[PDB]
Amino acid sequence: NPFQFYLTRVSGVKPKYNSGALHIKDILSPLFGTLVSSAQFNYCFDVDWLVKQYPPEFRKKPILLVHGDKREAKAHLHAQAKPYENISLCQAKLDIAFGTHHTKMMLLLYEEGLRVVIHTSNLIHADWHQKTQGIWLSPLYPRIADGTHKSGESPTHFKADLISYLMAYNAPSLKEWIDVIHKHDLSETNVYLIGSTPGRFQGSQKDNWGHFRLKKLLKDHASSMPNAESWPVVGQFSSVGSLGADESKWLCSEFKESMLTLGKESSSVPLYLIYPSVENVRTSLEGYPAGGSLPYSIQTAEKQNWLHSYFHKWSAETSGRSNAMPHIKTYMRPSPDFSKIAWFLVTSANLSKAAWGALEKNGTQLMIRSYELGVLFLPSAFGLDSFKVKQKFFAGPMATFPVPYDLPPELYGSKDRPWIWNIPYVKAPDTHGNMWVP
Ligand SMILES: O=C(O)c1ccc(O)cc1C(=O)O
Repeated sequence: NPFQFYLTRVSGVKPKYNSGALHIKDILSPLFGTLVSSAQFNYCFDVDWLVKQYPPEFRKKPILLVHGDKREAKAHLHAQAKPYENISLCQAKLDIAFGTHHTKMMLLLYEEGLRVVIHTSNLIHADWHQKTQGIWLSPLYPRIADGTHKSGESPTHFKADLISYLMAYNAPSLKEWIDVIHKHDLSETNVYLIGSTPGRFQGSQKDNWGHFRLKKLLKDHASSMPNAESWPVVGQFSSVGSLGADESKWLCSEFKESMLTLGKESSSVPLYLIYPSVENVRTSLEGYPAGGSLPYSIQTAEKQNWLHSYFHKWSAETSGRSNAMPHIKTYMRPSPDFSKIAWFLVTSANLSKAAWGALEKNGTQLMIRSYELGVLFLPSAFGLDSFKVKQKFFAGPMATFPVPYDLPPELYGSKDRPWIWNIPYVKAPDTHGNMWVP
């Protein structure tokens, strides 16, 4: 396959559904490269667990943890890492209120080259145990010979775009990683980087981040087709922010408008949102505790009941993962019969203004609160006009894209409700015999 899109291993499915899945121990194994140094960008860390996922022979190599924690949370993380002399920390600045450092990325420096991993899992045992999570694995990027002058750039501009994402942190430990990237040849990269960083962006900088970045890429590198109004938009996520009092405030006015962009020329496009119902969570492998990782609060949800009419159940028979609750986030543009897709994005970004950005100042400024990162698969980057959807995720032309959940998505039934993490569920017990009492 040219796509290098993987799911994490799930404990408890049949082996056919983990063949070709990856555990973090697989990603860090010597088979992938002889580790010299690594950076772990993430939100939540269990440092004792994390160090045990590195091969024993690599556990004293330098590790940088890039995080957004402040105050006592920051102290707790520093205390976690203090027993390991080889671990350094970088606190990502979060100068806009209510922002978070959501990006999940590994930079892996080897004796043989460099690898970039952009994924959706926190660095804790539960996120790699029984959840549906996504991974993009870069090629092994070779080092550019000293004295040779070449860009090392790909047709998707991935090298410059990753460096630009890292520059936005303004962090000395990440300048070191920028210099590493400069020294390597990333020209084989076939995906586009889509990042979010905190700030208020106007003018040309508007197109650099969030949903304006997506719009720019779809305008420049995708083509509109006849009856494009009939190609749905699908969004799939583990968390929902406050979107406003109705769909015109943000969801269908600027977010959907960016998502439905195709090509450079001048809406009834169906929008499917996939988010676990209470019943999805209750009957999951984890049971109700899976809902601790689906943080939709009742305070938010009661202000936007209009949104839930867009919601579709989690279903993933194609990958044997209907009972492995999603922490992956994906967005895509399928054809009216869901047999093709015009593009596919895997990202850390949930359905929220903080992650994707919201226009301010009479439409002239895009304000983003958080750090996010994903990669975009465009057919043009593979010499194609569209991607065929793979019918079975782990089945046997390699130019069909592995969509990890079922199409078409299934609308909530009348008795279904979106999972809301901070109210009780005491009507029916979960797969472990328990209720949910927050
Ligand atoms: O796992 C995360 O990085 C995360 C952190 C805080 C949230 O409120 C939501 C999420 C999520 O991605 O679901």
